[PDB]
Amino acid sequence: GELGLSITGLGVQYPPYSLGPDAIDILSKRYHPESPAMKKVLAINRYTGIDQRSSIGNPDHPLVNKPNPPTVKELHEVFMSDGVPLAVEASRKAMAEARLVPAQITHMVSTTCTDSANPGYDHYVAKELGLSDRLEKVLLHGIGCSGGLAALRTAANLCLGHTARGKPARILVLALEVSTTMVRSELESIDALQETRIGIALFSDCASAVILSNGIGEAPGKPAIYDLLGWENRVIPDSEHDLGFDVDPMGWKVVLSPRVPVLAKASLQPTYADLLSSLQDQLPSSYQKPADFDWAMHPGGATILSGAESAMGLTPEHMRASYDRYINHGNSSSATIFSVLNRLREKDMDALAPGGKVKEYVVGCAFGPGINVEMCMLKRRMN
Amino acid sequence: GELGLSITGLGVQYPPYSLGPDAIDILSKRYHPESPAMKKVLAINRYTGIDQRSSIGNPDHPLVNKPNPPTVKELHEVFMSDGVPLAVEASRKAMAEARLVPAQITHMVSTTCTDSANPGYDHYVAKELGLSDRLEKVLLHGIGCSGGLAALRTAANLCLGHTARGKPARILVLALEVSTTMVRSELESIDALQETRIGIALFSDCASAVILSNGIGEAPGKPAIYDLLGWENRVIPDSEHDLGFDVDPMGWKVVLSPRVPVLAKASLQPTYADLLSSLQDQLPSSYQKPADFDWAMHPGGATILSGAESAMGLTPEHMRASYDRYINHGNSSSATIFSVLNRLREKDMDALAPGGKVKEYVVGCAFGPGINVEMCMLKRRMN
Repeated sequence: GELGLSITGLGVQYPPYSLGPDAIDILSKRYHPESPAMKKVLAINRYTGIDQRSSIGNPDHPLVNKPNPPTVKELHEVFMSDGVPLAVEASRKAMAEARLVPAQITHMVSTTCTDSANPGYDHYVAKELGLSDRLEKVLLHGIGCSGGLAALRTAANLCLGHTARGKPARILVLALEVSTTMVRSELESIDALQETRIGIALFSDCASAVILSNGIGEAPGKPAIYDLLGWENRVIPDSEHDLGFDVDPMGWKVVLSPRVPVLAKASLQPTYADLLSSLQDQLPSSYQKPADFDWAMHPGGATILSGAESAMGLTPEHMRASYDRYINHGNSSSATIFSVLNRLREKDMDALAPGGKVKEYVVGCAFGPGINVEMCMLKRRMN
Repeated sequence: GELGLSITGLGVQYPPYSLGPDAIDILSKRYHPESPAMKKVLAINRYTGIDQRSSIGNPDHPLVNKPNPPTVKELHEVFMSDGVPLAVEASRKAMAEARLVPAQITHMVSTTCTDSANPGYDHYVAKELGLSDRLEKVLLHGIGCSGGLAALRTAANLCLGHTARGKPARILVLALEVSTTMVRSELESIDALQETRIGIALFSDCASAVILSNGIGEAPGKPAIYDLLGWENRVIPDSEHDLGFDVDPMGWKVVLSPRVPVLAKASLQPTYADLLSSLQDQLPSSYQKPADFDWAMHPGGATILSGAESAMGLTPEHMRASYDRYINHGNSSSATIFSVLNRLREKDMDALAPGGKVKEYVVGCAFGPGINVEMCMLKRRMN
């Protein structure tokens, strides 16, 4: 009946010398001769609908300007020196809005696809935040772009695990991604292979975090931003070779087929229907069809956004925070998700879907490698 | 009070060449001329007390006979090619014992430190097994050796999340590690850097699985192997640099300080006390002191087992299953533990710590990077 799940805090931290413009990889393309496959990447780059890409540094950064592309190990160092502190910060903010002190946190569910370490990057955030030594941690791998909502769903079950025993649960949900440092890697592949490869044109850096509470022993008033009502997750069969992030001495090589937008669009109607199938009577009749909702969509391609607005019959305004993030920060893989949710609850209320009706019910949506599809139903609290 | 969590199946799958003799890495010096630090590792190799060591190949395998060490990309290939069939077989055997049909598996939790992938390797495993499309997967990263027990603990929480919601839960808990393929990477470090580095003398290849059940939708007949009663987990402070696996162009580099065994030893007593105190009211008088239980220790180092014997006041036989796996297979990272538990309930129960006395209660225990400590309490259903 009542799950008692709520996001009680959200925080985002994009790196500062962000906004690597458009002249960006046009400029770093100074490590390769002119070639017609390269030219095409530069061309497509101009109509991704992205204006600025948030990044841990500028096209001048040392790591990006070695005679060679940085090795996977050189990536790990900058992931730590520049990536982690975004993660620490995003968490402080989230914990501040949730009015929680380090000691109250029970689990941590983190994700990333742009690092590999033992101990994982999560250990280090926890360390600096001073979380308990008795904390329960989960670092998700293998999922890339769908990572935010996966971590959220896993946080949910986990919270509920503690609800079973009667224990308060405050799960820090962490996403950190640093992809822009892999520009040189992607530039070599475009040069050597002569395939176009649109990966460099889309990905960016960010960290974001939410606190998920199971409501047991919650601070008086029990004040949350979103309640978490339900979630649906699924894997599209025989679609491994369409989308992926293969390990490499230079980090990870992007895999993307012509089929991805179609499979991504086609998934929405059945997945949506299953989200609502398991939620009837719980929501009012004014929230039945996709347009009755606000849509926290993970962007990661203009084509994916417009794909949705056609398939589900939405306006761009329904995904107003999705566009806002995409245009001004790029596709920050698993970390864009919460970055959208936090943005949605601000001043976006104006550019909003209909005449001017802010929707009480919000559907989170996302996909990534494997082609996993993730979707969740949220209830925004009207102040 | 009654968690109703139970291990209803188990399965282990070692590679074909498994038995890798001690001569292996000695003769694998068709690649380096003798050096001081190298002589010292080949010596330590013969002090580990490991008889045989499990490997997906023999010393002549093509991957480890190239002019250079294989790249991390090349490791992945053979991880897919030779590691996955192991995880599939392991999982198949666990489900068979559990008398479970693919469509019944509601969650999957997997671990590995010897691969990175998108989609991650647990996707290919689910496909091969014909698992559901609405399967919720967790691929754990960053935790090396304590992976087995961490995945158990995580599955435990997941099981209860479903319990809180009145749903059945049947979770495939899986550990796959292929470490012998990194022999050339480590061998090069030993030579190039002239430092000891013992990893190459310890690690091995294995896949192990377990089915954790939440009991809902199960008949009260419910035959099981172990009931899961409780769990403690902790991070030892300021010990990140003692255990680890660093990402490298040629895979992952071992970090293994001489401090490691010492810190392990010193965590045993306190963590056991925390475990027992949450469960003492639930246990009989005859299971109260470390020596009263059987001990599913994760080996990797003989010092851990000898350290545990005196730290807690045990005899080697108290952990007879640990020795059997260490001696005959080496240290298979996160895959060893479930193998220790599988072997434990066989006719290993004839080297019982005291007389004809198999113990009804077994404490599982495992150390890993970050210096993570995992301990759990099992109830062996005595037929």
